[PDB]
Amino acid sequence: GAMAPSYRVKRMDIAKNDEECVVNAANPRGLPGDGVCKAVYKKWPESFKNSATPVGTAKTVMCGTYPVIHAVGPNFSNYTESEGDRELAAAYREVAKEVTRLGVNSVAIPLLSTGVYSGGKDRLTQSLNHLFTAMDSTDADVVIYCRDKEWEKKISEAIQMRT
Ligand SMILES: Cn1c(N)nc2ccccc21
Ligand SMILES: Cn1c(N)nc2ccccc21
Ligand SMILES: Cn1c(N)nc2ccccc21
Ligand SMILES: [Cl-]
Ligand SMILES: [Cl-]
Ligand SMILES: [Cl-]
Repeated sequence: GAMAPSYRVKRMDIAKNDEECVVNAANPRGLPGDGVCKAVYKKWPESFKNSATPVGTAKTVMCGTYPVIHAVGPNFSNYTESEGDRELAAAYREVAKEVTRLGVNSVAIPLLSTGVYSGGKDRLTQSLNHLFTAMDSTDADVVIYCRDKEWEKKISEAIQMRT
């Protein structure tokens, strides 16, 4: 575990993280995909061997000794708000189990279902709160990655609010 488990946010490519493992915002079929998923494919292509896994689950595949936790959030284009919300909460609970099993002291995480799977809606608060619900009981240092300068501010504010 980390000595004083924390949350942090960084606005940068998650493929250049400084943590002991990465969560991929995966598709169910283990395809190279777009956005975060394509950056993870470029950096850790070996981790996409048998990475396909259903919506609401996480599957870890090693790239060398570096763990890539493929977490499949729902595509809100296909899911109802209600069923989508349930699967998004579940994907994060499966991430917390994997981070715990691996015994890592740190993890790089994106906000699941906030990219092309958002169905166009702003889901910062919805996705971040499910991230907290899952990860609050883990003792890994969590480093949340985003692209948008204003999302970085909003995520930083939400972390500091609890401190
Ligand atoms: C959440 N997310 C994913 N998964 N891919 C992205 C690309 C750009 C911005 C945000 C993104
Ligand atoms: C930055 N950002 C992401 N990642 N998804 C969004 C949806 C609406 C507005 C802004 C959004
Ligand atoms: C496109 N993209 C990469 N490459 N890393 C990201 C982290 C968060 C959101 C979007 C991201
Ligand atoms: Cl960057
Ligand atoms: Cl997404
Ligand atoms: Cl973003």
